[PDB]
Amino acid sequence: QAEIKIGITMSASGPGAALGQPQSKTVAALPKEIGGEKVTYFALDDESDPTKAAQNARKLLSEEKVDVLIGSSLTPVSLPLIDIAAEAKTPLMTMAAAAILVAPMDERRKWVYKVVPNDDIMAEAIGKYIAKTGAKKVGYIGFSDAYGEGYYKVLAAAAPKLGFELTTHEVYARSDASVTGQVLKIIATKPDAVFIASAGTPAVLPQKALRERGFKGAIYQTHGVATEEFIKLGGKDVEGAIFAGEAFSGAEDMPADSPFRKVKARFVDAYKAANGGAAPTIFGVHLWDSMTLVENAIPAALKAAKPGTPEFRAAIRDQIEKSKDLALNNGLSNMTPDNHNGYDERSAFLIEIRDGAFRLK
Ligand SMILES: O=C(O)C(=O)c1ccccc1
Repeated sequence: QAEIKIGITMSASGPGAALGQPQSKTVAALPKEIGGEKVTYFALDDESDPTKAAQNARKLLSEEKVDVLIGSSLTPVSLPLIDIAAEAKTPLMTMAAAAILVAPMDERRKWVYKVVPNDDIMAEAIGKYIAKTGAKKVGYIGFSDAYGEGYYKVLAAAAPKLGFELTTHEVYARSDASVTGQVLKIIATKPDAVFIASAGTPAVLPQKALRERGFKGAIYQTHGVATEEFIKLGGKDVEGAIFAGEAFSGAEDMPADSPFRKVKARFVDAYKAANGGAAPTIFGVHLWDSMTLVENAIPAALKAAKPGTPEFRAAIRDQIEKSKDLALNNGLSNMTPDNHNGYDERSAFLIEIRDGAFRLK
């Protein structure tokens, strides 16, 4: 009989690498037995490319007949996987951020779960903070994709009532070498602050370009930057950046017995043991937390059916939907039939880069 099989596609190369590489390194830390059954992981790089991710998913689903699919790392790469997983009646744990991946619910997103808090929650929280600082004019640059646009649309809708105006809607593609034209346009609007909607190492470019061209005001980013690689590459230019993000990023500033510190230690300890003592970045935890949900669902699913059958996959899908009051590294998660993300505003923590580390603001 087939053991439990988990397929993973992640953006281990391409402009998503700072997200997918940590995920690739987390695979070796994942549990090799659950509910008394062996678990085998099949991990594939999708190169930050939606076409390759779809190919990976179809191979994992049709050839390996995986019980659960996990991925991808990025929103554009993950979007096509929704239909593929639903058609295959296989749960998909996406590791990307945009709300559209699971919300609003529909007959396909019934098959999809999402541990990273929906970007609209984060956008609302950062918008409120920006308003509180007294900023009245806020520049904007973000990725020309559904991740970036999810930030722009929520900020733009909230701006009027918050009491500031978005002075631009500049965009760039993740691999672009330059954003000089966009940054010059932003600077010409003489804003009080600038918002950047980006992720991974590409997020450094617009912030450095703004600083190099004389912008001295506040710069806000997103939880796409919550990797120490961003701090290292960005240096003094990213000092002081603020974003709305996850408990994981603020955990060192929470009480010692906080559940968030406990769930972080479990991940960090396992990751270090599998990776020669190297500390993980947050993006690996999106794989880890996804597997927490899957692991929690498997024992009940095993009472219903054997691994490798549609009935087992359906039981996993049914069970994750019932998960309640669960502290993940990503926040306090409560799944429902209509909410396959599981978070509210209590999941949004304001993070600041201070002295080269992520801190609670
Ligand atoms: O969703 C994405 O495209 C993305 O860049 C991201 C940002 C933060 C956490 C997970 C994915």
